[PDB]
Amino acid sequence: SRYEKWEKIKQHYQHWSDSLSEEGRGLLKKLQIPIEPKKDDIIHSLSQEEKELLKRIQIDSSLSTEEKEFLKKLQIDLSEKEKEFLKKLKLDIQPYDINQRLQDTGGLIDSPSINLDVRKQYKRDIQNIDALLHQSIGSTLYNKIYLYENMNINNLTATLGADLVDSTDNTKINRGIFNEFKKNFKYSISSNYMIVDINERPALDNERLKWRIQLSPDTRAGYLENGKLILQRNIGLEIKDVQIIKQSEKEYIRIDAKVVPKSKIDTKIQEAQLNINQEWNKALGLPKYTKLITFNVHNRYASNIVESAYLILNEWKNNIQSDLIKKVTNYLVDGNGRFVFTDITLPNIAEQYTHQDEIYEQVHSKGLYVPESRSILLHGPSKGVELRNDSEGFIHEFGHAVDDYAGYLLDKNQSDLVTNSKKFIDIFKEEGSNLTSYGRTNEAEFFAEAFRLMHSTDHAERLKVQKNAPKTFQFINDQIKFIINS
Ligand SMILES: Cc1cc(S(=O)(=O)N(CC(C)C)[C@@H](C(=O)NO)C(C)C)ccc1F
Ligand SMILES: [Zn+2]
Repeated sequence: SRYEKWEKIKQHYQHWSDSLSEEGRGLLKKLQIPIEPKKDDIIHSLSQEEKELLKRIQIDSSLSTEEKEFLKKLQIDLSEKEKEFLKKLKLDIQPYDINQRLQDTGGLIDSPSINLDVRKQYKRDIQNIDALLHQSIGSTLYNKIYLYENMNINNLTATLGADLVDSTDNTKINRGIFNEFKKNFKYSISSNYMIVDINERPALDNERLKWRIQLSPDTRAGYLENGKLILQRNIGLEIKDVQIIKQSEKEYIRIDAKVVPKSKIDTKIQEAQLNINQEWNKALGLPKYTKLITFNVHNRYASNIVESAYLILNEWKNNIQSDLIKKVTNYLVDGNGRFVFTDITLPNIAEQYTHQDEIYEQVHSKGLYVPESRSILLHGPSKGVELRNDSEGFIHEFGHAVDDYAGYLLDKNQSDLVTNSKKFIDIFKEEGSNLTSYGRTNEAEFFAEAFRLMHSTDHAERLKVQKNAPKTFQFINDQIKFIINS
């Protein structure tokens, strides 16, 4: 029975439940219900000058959907002063969310991406919760019960989430896309505390993923009221089957998964990382043991992050001249650079935060190039600006590395980016608004966008650059030939 199964699991944890202190209970509640910031408290902290800016800021021009929405709620009550202001206010509007801190950091909670005092608070709570979850599901119950988790598609990757629901009929799933999603999804990792239902729960808004999970005998867990279980963090899941199913006259994605030791999955990730480095060290003429490609993977869409990297690098190789690729990559390797493919947020990537002490200067986005570490960083799960796919965004980031190397060759001592040279600056104030909306941001991003579009698979997109921005077009080709001939 649905009910009998519930009472049985509750009984198994009954002693554990009664044994909880009020402090333990409050901790579990805080984990389930994050402490939101009070808009009252925020606005009261702002000066008079400041208060006014928020109302005048066009907020949707940047920040994440949640943050821009919350700020709008404050509004009723970008210039260089406007970005710097938001970059600081962003630090004050974050909810205290234990599961989110664990997900964002992939469990590396010492990452200096948040205020030291709050960082330690998260750490204490996490360590105490780990201590609460000490009783395993056991050898009797584990193969007699299923546990369930409804999930938003956008949580794994917001790229597929955009068009995975059939645009024609929203009650059905896009078959082709589903087949790709299914073929690259073989294993999953939970770095935070999964909160699962004992009995399957009817889907709510944007819950088209319905996980069915079998635990292992030694999977630690704790009963939560109203028929739920909290599972220990740091577990692995093997994807046993992905199917399209029909529930109450509508289609969903069944995900069957079995809990396995996380270390077993990390083994597969490190093997894959070893493999992809072997293949590309050869193809690029690098020393066999060069560490170039990093899989920084800790979350629920783990395997696709790995598989996506292979395709991204392949597109990168198919659309950019071999000599340019070899020249620039060797330069990055000379600076111990990396191609980092990850599902944790970029402020928690060492190749960024090592060179950025100020948290308000740390950036989370779909992609980044960090000159100080000669590294390209690509975040799988998130959505890009305006961008067709991750392959193109990678080419964009590689554009930044191209900018980097070109300016270096110009002046090997006190190196700079060519987009800081007087020639491109003037080119930019002329042709800076002739390409993508994001190309307008600055010289660097304009260069990178132009570089990207000049290497698009679509013919039309590369002539556009040659058409709408011929000076930029020629300038880039000049840098390319200059680099190759170096
Ligand atoms: C799709 C995708 C999206 C981005 S992005 O984060 O939106 N982006 C701009 C983007 C047009 C290329 C970032 C960027 O410039 N990185 O260096 C900005 C937001 C700092 C990065 C990689 C990608 F593959
Ligand atoms: Zn960029």
